[PDB]
Amino acid sequence: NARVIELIAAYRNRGHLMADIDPLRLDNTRFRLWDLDREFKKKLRDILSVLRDAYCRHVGVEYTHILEPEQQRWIQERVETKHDKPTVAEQKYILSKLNAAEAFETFLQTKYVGQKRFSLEGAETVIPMMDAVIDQCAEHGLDEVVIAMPHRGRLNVLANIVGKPYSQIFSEFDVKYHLGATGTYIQMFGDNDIEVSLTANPSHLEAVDPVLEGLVRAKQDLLDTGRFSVVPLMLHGDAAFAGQGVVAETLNLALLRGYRTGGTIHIVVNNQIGFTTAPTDSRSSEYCTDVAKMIGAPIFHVNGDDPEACAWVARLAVDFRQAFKKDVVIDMLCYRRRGHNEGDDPSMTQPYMYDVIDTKRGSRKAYTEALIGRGDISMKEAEDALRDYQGQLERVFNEVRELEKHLATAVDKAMLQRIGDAHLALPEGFTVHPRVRPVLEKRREMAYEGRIDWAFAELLALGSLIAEGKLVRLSGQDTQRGTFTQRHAVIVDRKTGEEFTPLQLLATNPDGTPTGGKFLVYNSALSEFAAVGFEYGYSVGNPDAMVLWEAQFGDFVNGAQSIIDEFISSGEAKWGQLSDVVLLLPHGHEGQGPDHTSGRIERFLQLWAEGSMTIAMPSTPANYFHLLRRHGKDGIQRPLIVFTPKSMLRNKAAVSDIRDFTESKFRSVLEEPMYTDGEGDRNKVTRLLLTSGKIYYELAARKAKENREDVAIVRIEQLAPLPRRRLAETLDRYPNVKEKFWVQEEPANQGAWPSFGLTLPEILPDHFTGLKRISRRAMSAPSSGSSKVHAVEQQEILDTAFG
Amino acid sequence: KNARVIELIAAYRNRGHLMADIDPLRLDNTRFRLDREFKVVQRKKLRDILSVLRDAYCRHVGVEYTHILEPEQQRWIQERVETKHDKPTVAEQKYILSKLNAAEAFETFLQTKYVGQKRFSLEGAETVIPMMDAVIDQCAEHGLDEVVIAMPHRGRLNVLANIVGKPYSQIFSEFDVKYHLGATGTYIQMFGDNDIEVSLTANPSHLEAVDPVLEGLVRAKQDLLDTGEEGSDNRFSVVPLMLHGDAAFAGQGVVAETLNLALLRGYRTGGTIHIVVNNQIGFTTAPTDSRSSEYCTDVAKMIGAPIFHVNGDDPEACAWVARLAVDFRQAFKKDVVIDMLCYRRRGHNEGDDPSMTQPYMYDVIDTKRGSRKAYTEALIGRGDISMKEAEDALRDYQGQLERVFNEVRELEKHELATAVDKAMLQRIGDAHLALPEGFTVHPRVRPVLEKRREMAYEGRIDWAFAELLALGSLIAEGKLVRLSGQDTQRGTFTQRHAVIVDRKTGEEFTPLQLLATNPDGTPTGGKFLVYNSALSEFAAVGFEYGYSVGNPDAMVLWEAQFGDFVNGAQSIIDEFISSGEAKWGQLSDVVLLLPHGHEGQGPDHTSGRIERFLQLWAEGSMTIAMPSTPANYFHLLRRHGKDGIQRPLIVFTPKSMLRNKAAVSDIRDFTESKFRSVLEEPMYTDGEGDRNKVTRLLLTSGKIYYELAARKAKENREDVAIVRIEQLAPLPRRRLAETLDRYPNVKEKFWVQEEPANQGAWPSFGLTLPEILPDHFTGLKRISRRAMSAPSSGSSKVHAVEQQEILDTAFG
Ligand SMILES: Cc1ncc(C[n+]2c([C@H](C)O)sc(CCOP(=O)(O)OP(=O)(O)O)c2C)c(N)n1
Ligand SMILES: Cc1ncc(C[n+]2c([C@H](C)O)sc(CCOP(=O)(O)OP(=O)(O)O)c2C)c(N)n1
Ligand SMILES: [Ca+2]
Ligand SMILES: [Ca+2]
Ligand SMILES: [Mg+2]
Ligand SMILES: [Mg+2]
Repeated sequence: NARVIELIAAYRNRGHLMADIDPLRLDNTRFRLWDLDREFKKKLRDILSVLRDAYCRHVGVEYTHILEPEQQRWIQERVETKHDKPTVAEQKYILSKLNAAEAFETFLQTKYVGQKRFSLEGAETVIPMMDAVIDQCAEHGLDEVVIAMPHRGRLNVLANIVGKPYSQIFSEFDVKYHLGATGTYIQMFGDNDIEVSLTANPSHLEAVDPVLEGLVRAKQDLLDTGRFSVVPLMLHGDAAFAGQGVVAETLNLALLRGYRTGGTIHIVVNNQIGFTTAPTDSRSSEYCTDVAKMIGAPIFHVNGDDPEACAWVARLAVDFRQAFKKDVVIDMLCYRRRGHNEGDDPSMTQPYMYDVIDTKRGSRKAYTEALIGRGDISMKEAEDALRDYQGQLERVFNEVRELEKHLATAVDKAMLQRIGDAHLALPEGFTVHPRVRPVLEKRREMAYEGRIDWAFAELLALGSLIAEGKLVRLSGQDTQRGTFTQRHAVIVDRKTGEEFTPLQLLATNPDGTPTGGKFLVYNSALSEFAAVGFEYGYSVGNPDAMVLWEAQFGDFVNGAQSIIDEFISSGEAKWGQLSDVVLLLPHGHEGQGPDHTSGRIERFLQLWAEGSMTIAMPSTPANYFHLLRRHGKDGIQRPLIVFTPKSMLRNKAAVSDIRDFTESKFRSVLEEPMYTDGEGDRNKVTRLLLTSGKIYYELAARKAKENREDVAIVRIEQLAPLPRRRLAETLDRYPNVKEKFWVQEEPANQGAWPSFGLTLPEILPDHFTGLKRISRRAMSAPSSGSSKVHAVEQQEILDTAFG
Repeated sequence: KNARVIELIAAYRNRGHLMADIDPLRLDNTRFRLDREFKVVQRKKLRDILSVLRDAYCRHVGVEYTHILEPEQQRWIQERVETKHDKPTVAEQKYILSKLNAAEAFETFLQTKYVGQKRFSLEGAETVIPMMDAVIDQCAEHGLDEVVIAMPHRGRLNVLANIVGKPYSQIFSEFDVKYHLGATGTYIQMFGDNDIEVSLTANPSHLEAVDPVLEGLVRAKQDLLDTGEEGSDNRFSVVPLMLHGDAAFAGQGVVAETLNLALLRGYRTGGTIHIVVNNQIGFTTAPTDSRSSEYCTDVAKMIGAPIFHVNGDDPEACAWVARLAVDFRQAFKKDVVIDMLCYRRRGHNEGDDPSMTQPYMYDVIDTKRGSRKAYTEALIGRGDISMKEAEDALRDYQGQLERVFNEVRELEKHELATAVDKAMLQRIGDAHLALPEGFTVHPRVRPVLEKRREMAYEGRIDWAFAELLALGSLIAEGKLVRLSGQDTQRGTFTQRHAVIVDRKTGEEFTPLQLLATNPDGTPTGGKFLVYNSALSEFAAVGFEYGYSVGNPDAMVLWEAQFGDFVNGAQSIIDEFISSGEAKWGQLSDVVLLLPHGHEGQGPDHTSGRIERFLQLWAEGSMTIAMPSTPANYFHLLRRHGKDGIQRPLIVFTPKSMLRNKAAVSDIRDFTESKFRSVLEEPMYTDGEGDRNKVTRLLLTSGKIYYELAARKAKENREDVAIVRIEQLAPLPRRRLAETLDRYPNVKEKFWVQEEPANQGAWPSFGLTLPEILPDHFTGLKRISRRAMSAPSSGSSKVHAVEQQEILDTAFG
């Protein structure tokens, strides 16, 4: 009886190593008491039969790694029971899905050339599997299923899952393998319907994974679900799932209050190959899905030649996700019938795999034959299924044949005061930390008396948008408090730890009615790639939301370079996909080293093309306030890249008056206040210094010290698109200028000079011919490691500018 | 009856760690909420079985091992953890105490002497010093050669003084970059007669980015010692010791990517010892906002690594677990993870009052005495040391505190031809046909082998063979050549065949490996290491960079599938490759091969982003090239391997140009030439072309030369000359000036490129060329694709119209 308990556990824990999951059976070595009629606390023979049928057939179940005992028991109870065999109607429906999938693959490989790399041949069982996921989500009465996938079988998914007509898919035939889509799934045997959408993606495998999560979360927030009535269905390749780090980063978001989507259904199209590379060179684990153990997700390894087991596992996966709001991974073992592309004979690199693959008949033929052998379908019914295949193959050829034949951002002072007062409108019994208390009181003072600092200006911009009814999502590393202890968007009760969000009071009107707005502010995980991916995705999911991601320091945003390059900077031109995502990048030379100095302005300026992004480096709190309000209210979906301050947050010269918020607008170009408001004479100016950011204050302090009336400092607040007209009109007001200099803190090969030094004399030749540069010398790093070297270099720039 | 006992044993083994007293702060208040003999074959009283299970799984060590698929590994851990362990000797306890004394004294000095050092404080986590000491001592006990450490900034200088053994005079000299520099030392056993080398690798502030770099460096050192995967012995005598933070370990994707390399034939280092300094905080962020798993180390389950969660206030358990981790790694050549639960005594940096965001954690922390005082007190309670001995431990603490204050005070008072012979070419050609007895060549690979023998003897050498001629000749000269990347053995474009596969057995054959043996039969000292990489960019590039640091005499090449995917490794490019030399004095000779070219395959199969590498470049940091001929690529690789200078090389390599019949080279280009940074048209250097007829000069780089040359030939345009810039960085100023001076009647000059106006070489050349050579490039104009937000159009129809528009503009 003790040997039985240890045997039951052996099947539950390790039974999946004996499971018949590989349709190619490449591993020969894989499968290599007599008192069975004795009753145990059920007869041993009946215990072993249940254990073999549940754990050693076409499904390999991995679940004993799960720490929650209720989750282990849930799987156990559903897997260790005598399952009701599918009805002939359900079997015929699965067969019709295989018929449609294989007829689409036959057409693709016959009608067009160069389509072999998109081939789903050897993996057509993923179509009835995805169909069962979506149908089971419809059965749960859910609202939408959003899909992210690589290029393999994407057009088959468009036709047989999303339900896109052939006329739309094969219109002016590629970019079609990277575009988004929307459709409606209607249940076959049920009375429910569900929305099905496919998100756009680059060729960069797995990069879309966090983008899907953000998009689904934005949709869930709009529907007020999380319920979690919007389901992410994420498809993968076996080599990419095990090798791409973004997979682990996206899994790590699955249960976070700021990023959870109530569980993702993962489908790995495990064709046991990655171009020419064997699994043994692609991963250090038994399974390509072993990374999912990181969050204790249940994993089901299923034989891709058994579409009934695949459909059953898909439905069980949806039920688990609904019950525990956690990720489920389906590892579908299949094969890639043809080579990776046109110039590939896969027996050059994988002779053994492809000698076995050459003897394989399709999943459709195998399933049709297995249904005859089992006596589930008659010869007429098998013949009718073959008619259905031919008819489906004819329809796509025929339908395609017919296709071929044919605003003010200023707020009222009462708005500033309301946001100010909100910082003191504390809940009953709330204990503020003694060091947070002066920050709340100073904000009430600033709101009524002026000298508004950068940190408060940001909250005035965000707070006024929430008051106007906008959803504001703000996140990043330690973003609630702020890296530089300046934000305090969330304050923590000194005795209970209860969080209080002052800006959330602006979601309610003075009369007590909701504005429709909301403030969602989170501390992110220590991720850049997945967090930026998520935020980009969130802005796509809800175009009406104000979405801001904040880097700890701009220097760490290179960890999210694939998102910047493949989605943010180029998604609009490539896919017509629009994003209003904001990236806040703390930037500035202060002597803290090459990883706490630059958000790499030069790289964002290099990526920029007409109307793709807005790139700014504001120097005043009011200009930042108007930049965020213009972004949220301009009705245009364009990413905004902001180079934000660090020490300039506390510079007492970098403060703004209430009138700058109430009676002004965003200024792309800024002159010195002595010329616009003071008694300064523009006609005395012979040298013009053009700059951006905090170095203005150091240049202005030096000018004041030596009383240099012959020098003027002009700031370019909007770096991209270049404010050509505002720039020209500003410089025209200084007629006696004999020399012009672009002054920057960044090395010569960095900052704005590489692009401005080439663009400014071309766009404005009567103004910038002969433009010279004052900067740090060109460097292989964003700065020196020494704060002593930094300090000498900073002084050398100021001395050169006034020499 | 005994079924409730078998179920109890399994429950403690599987889930005991969930009840183990691992948190020294005890923040979770919900966490912790007989005399009959049983068969276990041995007969033990139920009380004795339960006491063994409680001590093993529910004390100060939480053991996670039942997830391991190998039964022998599960049994090994079980046998060592479920035994009545011999308590450490008073001498061993006093030695652990002396390590805590030294660690805490270093920390107290660091906060008192200098300002702005709070962010690198190890207070609340000093137990990592006797833990690291036990790792290194246990590696010395196994007679290993070296322990190579990678870590973030927290406790770095303490590790330098108390682990690496660097003197204070060296540590606080010209006192920051010191928290990022590499170091080397010798660890000498206290209680033994063994010694071991201890080194610390350089790293940026980018947490976890150094993880694959450490692996690459260790692997290079193992290959040099002929230990491990490419060695005669299975000792893997160089041990990676990788330190982490709890928030970074769970959130950074490079962790999973590096763990995925642990057992790969091309990347394994025989197991890494991981130490997570789990201070249960990440700046102001709580674990519940940093991970979706019970533990920060749950990612390590991915490779079935054993995980030990240990209480940082128990340095005995920490030392014991460290020694067990080294023994497991030696027995199974697999990763071990130590999750050391501790706390961060101070705020994250100066000014930070941590009770603002974590009031509860920091009210508990304020009541906590140090790990040192805790261990001194716990030894008194156990009766292991007397009151006098406890007072001497406090005097050893004061003496250590005085020594560092005094030592630093005293410090302040005092302060080649690349051409080969035709016989070399022929030998590499013949090697492609020198097949092992019984080997079956796939019928489609056989002509490639026969064509390479014909190329070596008769010329018209293509790009793919030229690469193997450079690599093969270096191996023949005694150089180690490491080449890897996605499908690099065969080649993405089916052009390489560095490894060929037996049609019947699947056995691999490497033709270039025959060149590691001289014609007499003696070894050359060279070797060819060629691998297919995992589907990773960040970890694979990190690894290859690290490998070139570990063996500066090796030729290390990493090949991107397409240059477009190298942005996945941007942190390595930015933080190590382009800038490691200027920041840390750390040198790398790593080569990046990036398939590049506009051919209508879309924005992710077109560009390796030349403009970004050119933007990163600064005098003497990297070499950036886009060769147009096979012989020039051959001489570029040979120059790089033989220059005696450690500097990264970035090569933009071809795709369709691999099979362009005009892009072939003669034997004389390999045997009687050198690398040419600037190339003229052969009609001027070898033909009957007249340079004086030229009025328009087109400056270009790469495959567009052939299209421009074909158009010139078609219209017989004697008035137009095409000059190629093969070396993009550093700009070949002298060669470029001398070349253009040979065309006196030139009235207009154009930089012609395939890439959009905001991409390619134009953003830097358009600004630098008129400045570096004003008498030659004043008035230089651009012919290119329009500026774009992506590297190209998604349409091959649009690409084709744009390609023709460039050629027509160049000859209009
Ligand atoms: C991040 C990134 N790095 C590399 C590539 C290049 N790349 C591809 C092409 C050439 O673009 S396909 C491919 C192998 C895919 O292996 P898998 O996951 O087993 O799938 P499959 O069997 O369904 O194909 C790679 C490696 C990429 N797309 N993205
Ligand atoms: C990749 C990347 N993204 C962000 C940062 C910024 N950054 C740091 C500074 C300000 O640069 S420290 C830090 C928190 C570290 O948390 P941990 O791992 O729990 O450790 P600890 O408790 O031992 O400190 C972060 C998040 C970084 N360095 N690298
Ligand atoms: Ca907008
Ligand atoms: Ca070199
Ligand atoms: Mg695959
Ligand atoms: Mg930490």
